[PDB]
Amino acid sequence: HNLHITEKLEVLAKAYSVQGDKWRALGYAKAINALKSFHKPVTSYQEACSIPGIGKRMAEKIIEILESGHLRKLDHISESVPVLELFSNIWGAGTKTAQMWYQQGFRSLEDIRSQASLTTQQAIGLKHYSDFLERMPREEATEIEQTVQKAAQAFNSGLLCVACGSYRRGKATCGDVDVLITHPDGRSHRGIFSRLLDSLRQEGFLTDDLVKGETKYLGVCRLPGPGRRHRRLDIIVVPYSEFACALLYFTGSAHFNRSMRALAKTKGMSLSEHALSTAVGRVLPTPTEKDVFRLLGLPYREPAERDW
DNA sequence: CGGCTGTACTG
DNA sequence: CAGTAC
DNA sequence: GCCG
Ligand SMILES: Nc1ncnc2c1ncn2[C@@H]1O[C@H](COP(=O)(O)NP(=O)(O)OP(=O)(O)O)[C@@H](O)[C@H]1O
Ligand SMILES: [Mn+2]
Ligand SMILES: [Mn+2]
Ligand SMILES: [Mn+2]
Ligand code: NA
Repeated sequence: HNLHITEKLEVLAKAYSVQGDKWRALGYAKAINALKSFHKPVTSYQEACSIPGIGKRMAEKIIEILESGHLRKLDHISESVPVLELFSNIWGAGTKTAQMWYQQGFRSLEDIRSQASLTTQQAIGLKHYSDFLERMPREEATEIEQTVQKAAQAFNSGLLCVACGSYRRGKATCGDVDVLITHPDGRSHRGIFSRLLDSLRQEGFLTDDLVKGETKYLGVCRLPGPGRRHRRLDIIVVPYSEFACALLYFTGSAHFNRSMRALAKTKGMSLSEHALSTAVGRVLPTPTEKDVFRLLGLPYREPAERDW
């Protein structure tokens, strides 16, 4: 993991990200995910271009870090960037909102609180600003999953509730909990969603709602008792017929999903949380996750092997 | 030159 | 729709 | 940014 170059790149990568240059930030993200994986630290400016994810521009930049010791572009990073990052860490506010607030003269969360116009979601994000920057211990994610499962299985004991995301990928900490809910009978998943949230809300577990769709919920919960933080909770309810693809999707990682979906498109297919399809298409049968891998000509990967 | 994943709330 | 998010 |  020879990475004294990456450190300086990530500063630039972050800068592009918060300023909304998502594609350049994407290039940097992949160039960096590479350097933290090359066996022996990079030596030659040719050793660079001989790596997947690094080209003429990135290579010559790496050659500036090694040779010179520091990259000059860093010195041209707008001074607004730290403030933009602060604002964009409010849930529900992205690059465009942060830049607008910044143009309006706002510089601190006190400025936002007192003077900014906030959406319903942003007001919740700001209230829980600190909490939402903390990742929870794996054990707390378990407790949250079980709270949801216990409350759901009370409408129907056959309902499957499974924590996906970083949890299923085996991480020691989780930014939130992602709970996928279904029923193996392909039908009992219906007419449950709204009742579930109502009971979780009734028992004081759900504290705030961010997004409420027909089959997806993004919100905020807090386990009972002292010393508890507010945690983000996302729930989706899917018909059993879509279980494997939904599980695959909601497990990720995000970068893994993107790569897998890109691959599917090259093979004349389309992959979503609903189905693996032939391009516009026929829905290919995917009873299990393994079926999706096999249809794409891929060796199966355990969730921990998908942590990209 | 131009895609870089595919989907779904909010207002 | 643009913006934000999973 | 990267790559085809
Ligand atoms: N941009 C995306 N494209 C495709 N799938 C995504 C994307 N973003 C999130 N997902 C899927 O939704 C799941 C939850 O997204 P999350 O935003 O919850 N990220 P996750 O990996 O769980 O990490 P932390 O909660 O511990 O920070 C991800 O693991 C992916 O499986
Ligand atoms: Mn998550
Ligand atoms: Mn999530
Ligand atoms: Mn709190
Ligand atoms: Na945000």
